[PDB]
Amino acid sequence: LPERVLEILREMKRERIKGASWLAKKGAEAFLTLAEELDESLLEDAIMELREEVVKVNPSMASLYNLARFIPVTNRRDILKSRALEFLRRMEEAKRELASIGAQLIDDGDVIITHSFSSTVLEIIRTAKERKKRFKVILTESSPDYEGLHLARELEFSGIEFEVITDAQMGLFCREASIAIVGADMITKDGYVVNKAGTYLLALACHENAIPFYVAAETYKFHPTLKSGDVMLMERDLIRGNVRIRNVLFDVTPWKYVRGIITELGIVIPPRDI
Amino acid sequence: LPERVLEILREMKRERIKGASWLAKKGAEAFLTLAEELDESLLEDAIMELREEVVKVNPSMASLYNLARFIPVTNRRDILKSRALEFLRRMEEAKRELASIGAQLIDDGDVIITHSFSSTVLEIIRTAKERKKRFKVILTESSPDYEGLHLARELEFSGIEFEVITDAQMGLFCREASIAIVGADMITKDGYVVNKAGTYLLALACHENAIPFYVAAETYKFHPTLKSGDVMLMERDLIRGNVRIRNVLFDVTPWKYVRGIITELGIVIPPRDIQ
Repeated sequence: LPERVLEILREMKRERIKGASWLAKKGAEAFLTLAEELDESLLEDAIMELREEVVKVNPSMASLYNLARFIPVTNRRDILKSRALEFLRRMEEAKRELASIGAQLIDDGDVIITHSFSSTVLEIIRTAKERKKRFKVILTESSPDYEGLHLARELEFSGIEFEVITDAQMGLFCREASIAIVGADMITKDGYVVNKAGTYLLALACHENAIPFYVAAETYKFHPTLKSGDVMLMERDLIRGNVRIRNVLFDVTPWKYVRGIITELGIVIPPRDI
Repeated sequence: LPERVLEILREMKRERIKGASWLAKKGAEAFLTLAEELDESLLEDAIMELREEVVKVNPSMASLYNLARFIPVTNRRDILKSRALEFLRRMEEAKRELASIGAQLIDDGDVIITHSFSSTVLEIIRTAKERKKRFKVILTESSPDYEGLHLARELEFSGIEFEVITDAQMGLFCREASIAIVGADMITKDGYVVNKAGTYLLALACHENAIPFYVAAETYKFHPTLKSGDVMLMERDLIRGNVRIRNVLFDVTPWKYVRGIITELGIVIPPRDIQ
């Protein structure tokens, strides 16, 4: 693979805050750069190679798997770039339509509890505010990279009322919330939700306290064939205080704890609506 | 109150690694100190005031409340001193006996998961290892003060195999565990367990995955009158980045997620045996 393609892949593997959305976009740019740098004579093999590499960046993200599958093995640069750009446009459209459907679900007076950082969830919240709905957000700092603090700074910029808590405090706070909205890295074929580690715990707490738990996920985050049991939960080396700490970054939440999945096509009920 | 006493009160207040047990000792030290600074005639009121200040250190720890009721309101220096030293003797004896019973519970091949730091849970683990039981421990770093790393340092000192995880990973790992053992800052009158924030989540995940959840709590950690709904959960200020973070340090776990409470008198079953 060309140097510029490898740079983008390293930039992707290096990301700790931005979520699936940003990562998928970078994956697309990786294919664009490939078509712009290689000879149409080596393109087909290079594409298969890049397909494998993009998915390996984070096997817990269905968006990367769907992106790779969407890209054809072609010897034509223009077709390769066109498919990559088309996938991006589809992502953007899916996100804004989902945000609209999500903002509609939110009620005035709501106290929304969420976890980790999701570009889609942030847009749902910003759209709700734009529509003049009053509400408050409870979010977690999200260890170990604290992508949650990024969400906090975004909500602050938008003038939205929020409260930050530690991950361990989710049980104490689901109670004060009227609804839970989290994002997703993958929706399995059998309807389970793969998302940031700890999402499962929030789901359990919210169920015991009767707080509707919703998941926001564009259809490009749905894996067409992988079932919950075979999901690969990516792990990243973590050292703090000179001590090695296990760091499985993603978890799995059973559908029985999920009210519904907010998609660009409407709110779907797992697992029957698949 | 005397300066020496007021200084111990401060020392207890800014402690965040060592838990209940340690605070209980400092509380006793406060009363022992009071007995060396005041005259018999001012002793009774001073004890009344210290009783209150000691409990204020952390209303989430029943050990402080029980320590306060153990120390009599008397004008007898020798009595005050004697009672404080007896409380200390009882704590040590309680911890040792509870450890022996807890270790007995552990089995070869266990993968024990725990949360936060508890000197009692630590002694249970050490006693089990000393009796040649083979096992591994999964523990959380415990945000935001990371007292969990203190546990890791101690387990390393003892040659015990362990793995550290972040609090949010507790659900992914109850799965690997065969048993869970956590400490407690208080066992309410109705059988609920007050402990480091996050214990409740561990309890929920382990119940979902059929992993026996045990709580280690000496009898002096049982509060005689406070019910779960009236518990005060202490909070400290916290800031990371330029963001203020809510930091409620303790939570409440219903008894229905607890297999049993390991005491120095044996393993009790909440809430029925908690009377």
